[PDB]
Amino acid sequence: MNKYQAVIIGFGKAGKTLAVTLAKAGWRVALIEQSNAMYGGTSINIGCIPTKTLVHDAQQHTDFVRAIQRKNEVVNFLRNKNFHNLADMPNIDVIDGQAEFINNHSLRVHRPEGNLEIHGEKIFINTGAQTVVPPIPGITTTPGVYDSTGLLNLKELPGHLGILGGGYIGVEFASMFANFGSKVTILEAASLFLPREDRDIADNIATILRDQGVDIILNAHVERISHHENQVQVHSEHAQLAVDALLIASGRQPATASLHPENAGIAVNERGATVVDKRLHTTADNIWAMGDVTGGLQFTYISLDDYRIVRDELLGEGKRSTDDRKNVPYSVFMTPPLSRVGMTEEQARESGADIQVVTLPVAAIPRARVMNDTRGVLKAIVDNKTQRMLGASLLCVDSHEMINIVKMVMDAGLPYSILRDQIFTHPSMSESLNDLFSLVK
Amino acid sequence: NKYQAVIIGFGKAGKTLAVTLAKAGWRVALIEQSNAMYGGTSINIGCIPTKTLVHDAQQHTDFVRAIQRKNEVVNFLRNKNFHNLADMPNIDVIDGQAEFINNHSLRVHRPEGNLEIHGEKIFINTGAQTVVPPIPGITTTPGVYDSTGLLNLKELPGHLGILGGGYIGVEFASMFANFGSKVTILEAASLFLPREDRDIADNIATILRDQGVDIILNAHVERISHHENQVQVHSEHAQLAVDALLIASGRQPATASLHPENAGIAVNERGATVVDKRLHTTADNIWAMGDVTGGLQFTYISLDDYRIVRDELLGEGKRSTDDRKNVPYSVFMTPPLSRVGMTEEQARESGADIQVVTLPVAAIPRARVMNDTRGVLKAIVDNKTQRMLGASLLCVDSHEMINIVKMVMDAGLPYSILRDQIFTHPSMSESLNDLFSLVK
Ligand SMILES: Cc1cc2nc3c(=O)[nH]c(=O)nc-3n(C[C@H](O)[C@H](O)[C@H](O)COP(=O)(O)OP(=O)(O)OC[C@H]3O[C@@H](n4cnc5c(N)ncnc54)[C@H](O)[C@@H]3O)c2cc1C
Ligand SMILES: Cc1cc2nc3c(=O)[nH]c(=O)nc-3n(C[C@H](O)[C@H](O)[C@H](O)COP(=O)(O)OP(=O)(O)OC[C@H]3O[C@@H](n4cnc5c(N)ncnc54)[C@H](O)[C@@H]3O)c2cc1C
Ligand SMILES: [Cl-]
Ligand SMILES: [Cu+2]
Ligand SMILES: [Cu+2]
Ligand SMILES: [Cu+2]
Ligand SMILES: [Cu+2]
Ligand SMILES: [Cu+2]
Ligand SMILES: [Cu+2]
Ligand SMILES: [Cu+2]
Ligand SMILES: [Cu+2]
Ligand SMILES: [Cu+2]
Ligand SMILES: [Cu+2]
Ligand SMILES: [Cu+2]
Ligand SMILES: [Cu+2]
Ligand SMILES: [Cu+2]
Ligand SMILES: [Cu+2]
Ligand SMILES: [Cu+2]
Ligand SMILES: [Cu+2]
Ligand SMILES: [Cu+2]
Ligand SMILES: [Cu+2]
Ligand SMILES: [Cu+2]
Ligand SMILES: [Cu+2]
Ligand SMILES: [Cu+2]
Ligand SMILES: [Cu+2]
Ligand SMILES: [Cu+2]
Ligand SMILES: [Cu+2]
Ligand SMILES: [Cu+2]
Ligand SMILES: [Cu+2]
Ligand SMILES: [Cu+2]
Repeated sequence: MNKYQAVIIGFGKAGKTLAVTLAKAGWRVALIEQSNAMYGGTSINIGCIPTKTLVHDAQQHTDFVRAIQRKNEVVNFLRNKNFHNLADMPNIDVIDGQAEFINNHSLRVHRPEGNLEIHGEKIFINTGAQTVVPPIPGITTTPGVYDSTGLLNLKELPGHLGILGGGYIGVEFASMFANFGSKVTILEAASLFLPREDRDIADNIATILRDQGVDIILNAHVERISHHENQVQVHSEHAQLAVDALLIASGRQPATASLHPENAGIAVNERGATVVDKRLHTTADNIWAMGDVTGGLQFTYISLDDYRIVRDELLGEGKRSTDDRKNVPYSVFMTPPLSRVGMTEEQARESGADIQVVTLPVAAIPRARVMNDTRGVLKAIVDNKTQRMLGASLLCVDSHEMINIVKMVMDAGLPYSILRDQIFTHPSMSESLNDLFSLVK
Repeated sequence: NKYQAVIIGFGKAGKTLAVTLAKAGWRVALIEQSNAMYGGTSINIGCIPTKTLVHDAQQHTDFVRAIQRKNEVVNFLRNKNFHNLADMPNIDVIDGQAEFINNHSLRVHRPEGNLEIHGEKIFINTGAQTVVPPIPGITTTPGVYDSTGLLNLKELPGHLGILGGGYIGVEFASMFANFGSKVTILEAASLFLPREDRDIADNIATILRDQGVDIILNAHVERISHHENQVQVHSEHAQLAVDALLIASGRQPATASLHPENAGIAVNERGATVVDKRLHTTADNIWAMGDVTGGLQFTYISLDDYRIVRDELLGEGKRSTDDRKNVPYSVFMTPPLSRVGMTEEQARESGADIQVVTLPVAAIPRARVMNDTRGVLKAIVDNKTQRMLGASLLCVDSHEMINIVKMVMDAGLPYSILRDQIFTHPSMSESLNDLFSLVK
């Protein structure tokens, strides 16, 4: 329509949160989304919410197609709620269409009927990531291969599942589909399995997946993909494997090519990420970038923290930055889920500091036996001089909530004794930390 | 023999104290009453067997299969707790019912041989016992059990009757309702969960009533009898018939068979041993940890009782029960209600300027992932201090989020720390980002 004070390109976590925050503050906000099936962002329709809903159903060995529609019931519900939480505000114009830069102030919104041109004093890039297609001849043509999004729309369960890549998201589908009763083949082009984790953990994670029917093929370079008999045929040299479905889990790159950021002076790196400082500023004046287009850690909470820094600049209270980020936690959602904070044993032993590595098997946690899943391990690293914890690797059920307890103490600089001498709930898995830091000597 | 330390009972504090004193070089001797009580009340009757059944109920698993899986996890952990005690050569876990004859010695009435043990320091850990109100017929009526008997039932009852709206009665009411059995709670009070917020108890009630649980307040239970295949609870001008009856009347400390006057410990009213801050006994070299203190009946409190005694015997200085601040608790219904600190009425009565924030669980996306959007989130912030005085977490995995809440109040940090904290996603703990964003 007219000029906007705030224009945000994309319905991601940071964008939709900044939208109401500025609309509540009185700004004339306009959010542009390129697909009417992704209101709410990648987390709700593609990534976190749909996959985690399928995993939980797979934990109970639920029928696959019955669980897929239960995923559609939650996503279609939360997509409409996230759209109406913006559209029902008079200060917000949820414009549909694909945005493209012309100026540092003007944009072109592509819609099939006709284009629009939107102006903004402060524009905010938040377009997320896109699937990385490896340069393997035959993926774009073979009808049986799938992306992460394309896999979450299968009509029924495939018997044999091939995964391209040994990344974190790939292992999530490897454990999810195995729990659905399906032979999963993982294919990573690396010598070690999960090279960014301790081999103690990487081994233990691999034995869990092996017993549920997931074989791990390492240092594999596939050369061509085709369909020869109603099955996706992946063809390596002197090694050929057929699957009823193939999933690409080779990573996600920042989606900026279709945005053409060079016109607004916005610079990008080789992967396509918009260059950004500590205050979420790009090369262009009065234009920000939040989310996976930063090229940083692709987590929903990392994107929401980007909103925190942006909000603390436009609405006052001083200014914060990405430099405030330390001991960032993450978790990979298999069963049992692996949650991680701080450093690894290999990082601590290399540093040279006097450390003490404590290990507690999950089978020694009575609550883990209450939940009928005693698999996993618990490992933590303690600095012997400062008494603080440098890291942890919690491989157990409900590790995604215990990880935030150890993460809180590490940022508070408190010693390991805090978690050891702490009154927890019973029976629980937070109290598992009571026994883990008792092994310290 | 001549033992430097003697612990009466296999409870959580004495189980850990015996293995701790062993690693220090003490001659420890733990006396245990029953053969089926290794590891204590928690392993065999308490938290572990009950919430093992609660996990299986939310899946609506066949009832007789859940009892079997319980009977095999209570068997594993019982064997272990004996192993960790017998693996230490310094410990001699003696079986028998111990009895006090004087300060420095004990007699255990055991069939193998009645035998007298002297100890340098005696640590009472006999736990608690379920006492039952003197209702006529509760003596000898078929189909009437307490928490222990109800755990070993053959097949699921058609209609279960609960005498008591207490926390342990609500756990069994939710657990048995999820198995397909109609539950009837008979509460003698005008209130449902009187120690709870008016906000919280109504949600718990609606959640229970939606699963076919009838919370009958002001229940006049006069006599109990048995007639025609069923237990009949005589009432006011009528009587109601249930297939099985659970007693949820609270547990009294187990200080009776000890005959503890011979040692000289002053027993209070309710039978609990009188105890100071360092858990000291009126006898100079006796101690009492666990439920015999008369305090909160939690397994995690007994472990803290252990830490207090360990800090006294081998620890530097002394640490007291006055350090215990913001003790949390969780009722393991579905969804579990976990709570720390004060409620809205306790905060309003204290005379502080408070603000109440409430986030329904339907707004937590992780609740949809777990297929349980029931419950409510509630916390109270003090405007004078910007701190949190209490939180009511009625949701799935609430027994794990409340520990994050308690540690912030323990270290005593402002509410803005949980509001701006980077939590994992998707998870339940991250709703604290949204809960404390409602504070103005
Ligand atoms: C399979 C999978 C699983 C994941 N699991 C987890 C997990 O368990 N935990 C976790 O923390 N994170 C997880 N993530 C990551 C998480 O989904 C994202 O990193 C997070 O949502 C960040 O999104 P964003 O804020 O960058 O915006 P996004 O939601 O990623 O995207 C912004 C929006 O911009 C739109 N857009 C793109 N290009 C244009 C254009 N040219 N014009 C207009 N609009 C455009 C997109 O359509 C999108 O709606 C997962 C991701 C995937 C793919
Ligand atoms: C149904 C139920 C559910 C519960 N749920 C929870 C929960 O969710 N969370 C929680 O925190 N707590 C819970 N509790 C409470 C918890 O089980 C106990 O309060 C806790 O274990 C107390 O431990 P303790 O240190 O007092 O030792 P106890 O375990 O109570 O010690 C008792 C032991 O002493 C022995 N003994 C007694 N008298 C003698 C004697 N004269 N000679 C020798 N040995 C003797 C007994 O045989 C027994 O082995 C629950 C309790 C029950 C009954
Ligand atoms: Cl990855
Ligand atoms: Cu979200
Ligand atoms: Cu299984
Ligand atoms: Cu609508
Ligand atoms: Cu300008
Ligand atoms: Cu091709
Ligand atoms: Cu096959
Ligand atoms: Cu090649
Ligand atoms: Cu074909
Ligand atoms: Cu060759
Ligand atoms: Cu283009
Ligand atoms: Cu700048
Ligand atoms: Cu870090
Ligand atoms: Cu489970
Ligand atoms: Cu235990
Ligand atoms: Cu249900
Ligand atoms: Cu052993
Ligand atoms: Cu003496
Ligand atoms: Cu006798
Ligand atoms: Cu003698
Ligand atoms: Cu009936
Ligand atoms: Cu009356
Ligand atoms: Cu009759
Ligand atoms: Cu009358
Ligand atoms: Cu009558
Ligand atoms: Cu006697
Ligand atoms: Cu003293
Ligand atoms: Cu579930």
